[PDB]
Amino acid sequence: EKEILWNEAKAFIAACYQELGKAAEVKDRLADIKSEIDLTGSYVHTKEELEHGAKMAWRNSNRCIGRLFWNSLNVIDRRDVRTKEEVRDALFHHIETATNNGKIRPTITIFPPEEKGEKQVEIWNHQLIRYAGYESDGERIGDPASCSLTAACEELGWRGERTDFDLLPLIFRMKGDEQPVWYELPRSLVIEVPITHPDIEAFSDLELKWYGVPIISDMKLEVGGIHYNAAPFNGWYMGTEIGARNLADEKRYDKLKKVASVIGIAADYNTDLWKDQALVELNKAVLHSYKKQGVSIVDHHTAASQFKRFEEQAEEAGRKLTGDWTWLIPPISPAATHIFHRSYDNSIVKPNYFYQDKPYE
Amino acid sequence: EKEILWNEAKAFIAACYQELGKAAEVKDRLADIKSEIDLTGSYVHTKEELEHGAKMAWRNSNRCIGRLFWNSLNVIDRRDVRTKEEVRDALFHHIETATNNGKIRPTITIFPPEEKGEKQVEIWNHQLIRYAGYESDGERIGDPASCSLTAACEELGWRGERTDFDLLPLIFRMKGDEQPVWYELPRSLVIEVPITHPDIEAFSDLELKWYGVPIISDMKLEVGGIHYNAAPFNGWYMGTEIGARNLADEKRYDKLKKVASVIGIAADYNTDLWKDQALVELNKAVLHSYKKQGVSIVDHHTAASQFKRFEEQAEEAGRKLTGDWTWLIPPISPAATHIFHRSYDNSIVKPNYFYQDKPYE
Ligand code: HEM
Ligand code: HEM
Ligand SMILES: N/C(=N/c1cccc(CO[C@@H]2CCNC2)c1)c1cccs1
Ligand SMILES: N/C(=N/c1cccc(CO[C@@H]2CCNC2)c1)c1cccs1
Ligand SMILES: C[C@H](O)[C@H](O)[C@H]1CNc2nc(N)[nH]c(=O)c2N1
Ligand SMILES: C[C@H](O)[C@H](O)[C@H]1CNc2nc(N)[nH]c(=O)c2N1
Ligand SMILES: [Cl-]
Ligand SMILES: [Cl-]
Repeated sequence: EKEILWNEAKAFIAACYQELGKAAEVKDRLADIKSEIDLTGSYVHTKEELEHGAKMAWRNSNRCIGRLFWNSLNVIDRRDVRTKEEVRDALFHHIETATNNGKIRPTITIFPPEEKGEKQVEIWNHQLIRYAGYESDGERIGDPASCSLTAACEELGWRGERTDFDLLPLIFRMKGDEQPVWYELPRSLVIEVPITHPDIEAFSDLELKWYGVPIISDMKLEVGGIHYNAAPFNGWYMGTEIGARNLADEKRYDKLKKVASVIGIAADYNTDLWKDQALVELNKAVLHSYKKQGVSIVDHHTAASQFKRFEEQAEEAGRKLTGDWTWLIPPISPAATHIFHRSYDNSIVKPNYFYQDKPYE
Repeated sequence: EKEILWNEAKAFIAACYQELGKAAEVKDRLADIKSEIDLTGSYVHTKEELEHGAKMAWRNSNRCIGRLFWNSLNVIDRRDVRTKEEVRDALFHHIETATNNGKIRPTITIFPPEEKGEKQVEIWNHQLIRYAGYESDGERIGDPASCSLTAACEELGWRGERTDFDLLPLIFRMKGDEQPVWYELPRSLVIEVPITHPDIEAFSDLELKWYGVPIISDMKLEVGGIHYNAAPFNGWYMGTEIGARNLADEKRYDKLKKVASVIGIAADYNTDLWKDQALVELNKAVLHSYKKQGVSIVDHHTAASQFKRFEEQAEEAGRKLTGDWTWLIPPISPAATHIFHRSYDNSIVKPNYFYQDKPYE
């Protein structure tokens, strides 16, 4: 067990210190770690290792198109938290600093790691900011992707107003406790963007909106054998995530038919390509709405260009590039991006972010 | 060598006869084949085996979304040809019968197979009907994908008029001959569709058009160890092939900027999603134009629905399904199809159609 930890530690420190220009400080740091592992059963990252490890992990995320700015990640070290009030305020602070009045800072807050595979902090939220979902005999409300977590929260004394956009509470469980606590979100901390169209005034009749900052809070950060199961991170949205998936998928908000209505086209014939046309106008609306409000967002064409630069930067730096083609291509006009026309190695490189099992369900 | 042939033969005949309800006739047919191989070094398919083998090959084509109608394939047995006039007239006939006045019949014409890996007939065309491409100091004309074949044809005494839509000649080489012959296509045999838009009259200013029937003529059909290197096949187009790739790719006709102009939108900002909007209108134009002229075509939504039925038909029949996710998803709105949201096994099953090296280049 402390063998696999030692092995990953050797690989990580060598690479991390190499990139940081600290290649000479390796042996003595690896020395201390080997002792610390022998005596304690684990080791503790320096602030520098942790910060860079979180950046390397983003860089190795095969499914991420926004990796160009991996080195500008804002890393918050909250390994000091011991109380649920401390966790809550850390999460509250993350939302505030990442939002930054709309000029979103890509940020990660890092909580204490697993000890013996035992979690210190266990976050139930998929994202820190997400809408509830309800299904009750034919009546479908909100975000269906949140149906299971919502039912779980309502098992704990929470109650949603049952709008299509109920903000889910923060819900996490501390080590020792049998149940998670939940805290309602302060509305003043959550930026939302109402969806309007630049040309079509009737688009507002849909009363669509989305939240400003996507903060993934259910993935495990792995850095040199250390498992930070609780390390919520954020960037800004690519418009397609909202307009082509969240609001378009039949198993999500399923709004394409209503979009077709308000833009004045029939939704009767496949050969009219009404879904395609609705997707374009909806995605135009999303980008326009975020930019009009001053909330950071990127379109899929610009993002692909940035990713091309990331590919170029990688080869120039002598690093192997890895990627998941199936996730890197945007869900609209993917053949209009260079991504579609080349292949990527889907090998896993650590440090990285990983899926982990949900405590609920 | 006759070991691998015998092995593939055993696997094929057993499966083919099983599907045909002729499972009892297997041993005696396998008997004759084993003798025929021993004495001759190869074996000859019955008409029934060949017809069904060609259908099974289509069914096993992982990259094909149109596989629902695999069993309705029109198979033409031209293993009898010996002369280049016979080949030419066979190819001429294929075009005519497949076109069928616009009501396209999915058809394959099968020529004599390789003997000792030696080709009887060697087709140079990618498709029987395709446009030439020219590149001469900054001057780019026609289809760039045809640049190498065009130069090759012009090395043989052919000369194109250098329009953007020069019909390439049929070009193939007979066994024994050192050079291929080429035959100009009779215009009366080639249906073309001028591209118009249902709502936007200015779209005709682009003077776009495409050919009616895509007839792939450079792939090898493999059936039970027998290599039919020359077996051109056709179906009808999925609109996206023309509107989202052939006319949209920068390395093809690259028409999106001009489409944006004629539909009256700016092509200046990525966030306007002008490429996405142009793709939709161009693809609407393509579908409308084919249907208006009475030439068979399918949109990507309908095609995906048909493919879903193919998936259902396959499981119901107890057959494993194989597919290439990266090719099955349409290049526009793929997330609007069920294909995007499931995975496919990309295993190779024979019989099948395979790539083979180009004689030119
Ligand atoms: C800066 C702006 C960013 C943009 C525009 C961006 C874009 C994207 C997009 C569009 C996806 C696909 C998500 C989906 O389809 O559900 C993605 C996946 C991902 N991104 Fe990023 N990203 C950004 C920043 C970050 C940051 C800061 C991290 C973490 C340090 C990160 C790590 C990931 C990971 C781990 C995934 C895959 C999640 C999964 O497998 O489900 N990205 N990114
Ligand atoms: C009936 C109408 C048909 C439709 C709508 C259809 C649709 C498609 C499409 C859209 C592709 C992708 C082509 C590309 O992206 O370049 C494809 C690939 C393919 N189709 Fe079909 N197809 C049809 C009939 C057939 C037939 C009759 C055959 C042969 C018996 C066939 C075998 C294949 C093969 C082998 C490929 C892959 C070619 C490659 O790997 O480059 N299909 N099909
Ligand atoms: N733009 C983003 N979009 C996403 C990035 C990663 C994941 C997700 C949502 O998670 C997937 C949705 C369904 N399965 C996992 C969204 C980011 C969130 C945090 C940093 S970038
Ligand atoms: N619809 C079609 N489209 C295609 C199907 C298969 C292949 C192609 C074109 O070949 C690819 C284009 C570039 N590489 C190979 C087009 C068909 C042609 C013949 C039967 S169906
Ligand atoms: C690299 C990638 O495999 C390549 O660009 C593929 C992607 N999927 C495709 N799918 C289809 N139908 N046709 C294509 O030409 C391609 N190109
Ligand atoms: C089956 C397939 O892998 C799945 O639907 C994937 C495809 N590519 C994707 N790409 C992104 N960015 N996001 C997704 O949710 C998916 N879904
Ligand atoms: Cl999201
Ligand atoms: Cl084509």
